[PDB]
Amino acid sequence: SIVGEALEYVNIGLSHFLALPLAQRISLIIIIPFIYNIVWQLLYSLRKDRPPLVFYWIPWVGSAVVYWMKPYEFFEECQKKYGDIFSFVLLGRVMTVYLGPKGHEFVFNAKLADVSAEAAYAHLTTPVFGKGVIYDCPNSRLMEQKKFVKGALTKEAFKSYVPLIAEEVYKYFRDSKNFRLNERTTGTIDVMVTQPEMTIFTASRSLLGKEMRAKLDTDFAYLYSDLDKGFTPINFVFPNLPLEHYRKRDHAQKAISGTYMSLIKERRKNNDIQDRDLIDSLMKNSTYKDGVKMTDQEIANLLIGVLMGGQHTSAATSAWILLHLAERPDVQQELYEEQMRVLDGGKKELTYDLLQEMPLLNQTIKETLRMHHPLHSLFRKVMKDMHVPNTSYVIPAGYHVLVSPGYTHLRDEYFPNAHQFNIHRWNNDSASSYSVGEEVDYGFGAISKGVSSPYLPFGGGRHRCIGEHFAYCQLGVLMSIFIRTLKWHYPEGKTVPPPDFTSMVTLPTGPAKIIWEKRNPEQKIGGRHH
Ligand code: HEM
Repeated sequence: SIVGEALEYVNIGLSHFLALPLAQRISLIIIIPFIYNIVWQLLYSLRKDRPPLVFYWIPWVGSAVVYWMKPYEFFEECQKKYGDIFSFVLLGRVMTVYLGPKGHEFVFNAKLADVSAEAAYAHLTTPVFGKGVIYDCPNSRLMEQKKFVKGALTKEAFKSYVPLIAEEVYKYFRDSKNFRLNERTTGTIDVMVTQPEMTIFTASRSLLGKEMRAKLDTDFAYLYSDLDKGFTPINFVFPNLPLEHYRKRDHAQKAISGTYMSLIKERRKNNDIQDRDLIDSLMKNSTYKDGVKMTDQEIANLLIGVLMGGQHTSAATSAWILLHLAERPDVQQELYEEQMRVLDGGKKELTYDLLQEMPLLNQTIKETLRMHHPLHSLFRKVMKDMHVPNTSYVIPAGYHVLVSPGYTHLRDEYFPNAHQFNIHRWNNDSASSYSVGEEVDYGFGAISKGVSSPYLPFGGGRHRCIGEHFAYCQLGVLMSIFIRTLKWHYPEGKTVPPPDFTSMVTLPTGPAKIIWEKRNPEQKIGGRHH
C-alpha cells in the first residue's frame, strides 16, 4: 500500500498547474467556474427542500438578461415548466418568485422578522432621498413616516388640491410648447415627454406648495432631472462606482433638500405654519411615538421620497391611459358624456366630490393600472429561513423573494380576455381598491388584512402604498380636463406601444406619440403669461 506516492502527484500536479502558460491559465480561470456552476445546479436540483432553480449558463449573471428585458414572458415560461414557485439567479443574487394570489400572501403578508424591504431597497433609494427616512431607518420608523404623510392626504386635503391641480393642467395646456391651446388647435405630442412634466407640476403645486412649484419654472428644475437620473437600476447593481451621474445625483439631493429646509426654516421663522401642503403638515406632525422629532433634513428627505414615489407611477399611468384611449374614440366619447352629465355640461366646477361621481373615469384609471402595473416586481430580502406552506420548500436567509401582482393582472383565469383593455369589466366596481374583509393597522392606518386579491396595484401589508387616493385625485383631475378639452388619436399605422421593462418602471416603448385636437378650437385659457 503506497497511496502516498499518489499524494506526491497531487503536489506535483499543483506545481505544474501554477507553471501553465498564461494562455491556458486564463482559459482555466474561465472554464473552472463555468464547469463548477453547472455541476452545482445539477446537484441543487436534487434537493427537495428548494424550489426549482432556473437553469443558467453564465455564473453570477444568471437569468438577468431575460428578466431585465421581458420579465412577464420569463415568468410565464418558468410557470409552465416549474409551476408557481421557482428561483433564478440575478447578478449574484438568488430570487425566489411566487406567482399568483398565494405569492401575494407569502411576500406582502410575511412576518416582519422573516423579510426586509429596506435590505432589498435601501442602497438604491437612500442616495436619492437622503439619510434617515424610508429605507434608511428601522421599519417602525417607516411606519410612522407613512402615518405622518397620510395626515396631509385626507379628503379635506384632496378637496383643496383639486382646484390647484386643475389650475396646473390648464396652465400646462396654455403655456407648454407641447400644447399652446390659445395659439394652436391641433398638434402632436410624445406622451413620455408631457406626462412626467404634468405629473411633477401637479404634484409639486399640491404637495409642496406654490413656492416649490415656482422653482420648477427655473434652472432648478434640472436638479430634479439630475436626481431622477440617479434613480435607475444600475444603482441597484453597482450602488456607487465613481460615475458622473452619481455625483450629479448627490448634488441634486443636497440642493433640493436644501431648498426644502430653507422653506421649512423660513416658515418656522415667521410662524407661517398653516395647512396648505405636506410641508405645513410635516412641520406640525413629525414627532415619533418615542418623542424624537424628525429633523428638518429628514423632513426634507421624506418630501423627496414622497414626490418620487408618486412621480413615475403616476406619469407612466397617465401616459398609458392616453395611449389606450387614443385608439378608442368610443371610450373617449363615453367618458365625455359622463363629464357632461356630472358637471352639468361644464357649468359645474370640478370638485373632489364630483370626481367620486365619475365611475367610468375611475374605471379607466383602474383598468390601466390592471394592464400596466408600473412596478413589475417587488422585492424583499429573506432574513430567516422561510417554509412555504403546503410544500416542503424552504427559502433560506440570504435569498430574495419576488412578488409580481402585475403579472397576475394579465392572466385570463383572473381577468377574462386579460390583454383586452375594457373599462367595463369594473362596472359597479369602480373603487381604487377596497378591503374585501378584515382589516389591520401596522401604524399608518387600517388596511386590508388579506392580500389575496388578484388585483393589487398598490401592494399590501406593511409596505402598502399610501398614495393611492392622491394618485386617483391627480389622475382624475388630469383626465377629466384632457377629456373635456381634447380628442386624440394615433398617427397613421401607429398603435399602443409595447411596454419597456428596462427602467423597471413599465413604461411604453418610445416614441409614444399621439395627435390631439381641441374639442372647442375657439376656447381660450385665461390668465397672464410671457
Ligand atoms: C398609480 C400610482 C401608484 C402606484 C401603482 C403605486 C404602487 C405602489 C406599490 C406597489 C407599493 C408597495 C411596494 C412594495 O411593497 O415593495 C407602493 C408603496 C408606497 N408608495 Fe406608491 N404607488 C403609486 C403612487 C404613489 C403616490 C402618488 C405616492 C405619494 C403621494 C406613493 C408613495 C408610496 C409610499 C410612501 C409607499 C410605502 C413604501 C413602503 O412602505 O415600503 N405612491 N406604491
